[PDB]
Amino acid sequence: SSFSFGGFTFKRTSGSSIKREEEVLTGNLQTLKIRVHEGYEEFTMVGKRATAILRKATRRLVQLIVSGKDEQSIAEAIIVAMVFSQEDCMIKAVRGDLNFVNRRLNPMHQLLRHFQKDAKVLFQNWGIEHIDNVMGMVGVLPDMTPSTEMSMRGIRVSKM
Ligand SMILES: CC1([C@@H](CC(=O)O)Nc2nc(-c3c[nH]c4ncc(F)cc34)ncc2F)CCC1
Repeated sequence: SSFSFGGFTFKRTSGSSIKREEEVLTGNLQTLKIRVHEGYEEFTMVGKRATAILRKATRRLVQLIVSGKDEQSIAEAIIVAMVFSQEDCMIKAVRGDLNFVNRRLNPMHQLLRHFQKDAKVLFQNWGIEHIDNVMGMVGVLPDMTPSTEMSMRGIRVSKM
């Protein structure tokens, strides 16, 4: 049971979820109704220029291991994973002048379209964490600089 989202083919490799229609608040205090997936799941994300392993719980990204052609491809996959995770810090990153969702249309696609234009606020607001040894995997900073000390929460970059 494969599906498509933001240019990526997702395939659930483990777990399951049930859905619940829920109301969430953006950074502009706008209410959006989203279909929340409850449960722990593991996916493969296959795109034309990046691939990834995503592990998520209800509105929480546990870990994302990304591989890709370059910084832009990888960032593109990171944006989709973050939006897909349904995390509240991703929702709270929708803010400021003109940044309102036009509310039958799917709000997940609307959130994606919003962050694809500029993921600067999404990437800042996400948070950063210290990393462990794990080699062949590097941390990535909000501005896409690689680091061996720190990375955005749960985000790891693997070599192609
Ligand atoms: C078109 C999307 C989504 C719409 C929906 O919820 O039915 N479609 C699917 N999501 C998930 C699915 C499974 N687990 C999920 N966790 C979060 C999440 F946003 C979606 C899922 N599984 C299968 C889907 F077809 C919007 C993101 C892809």
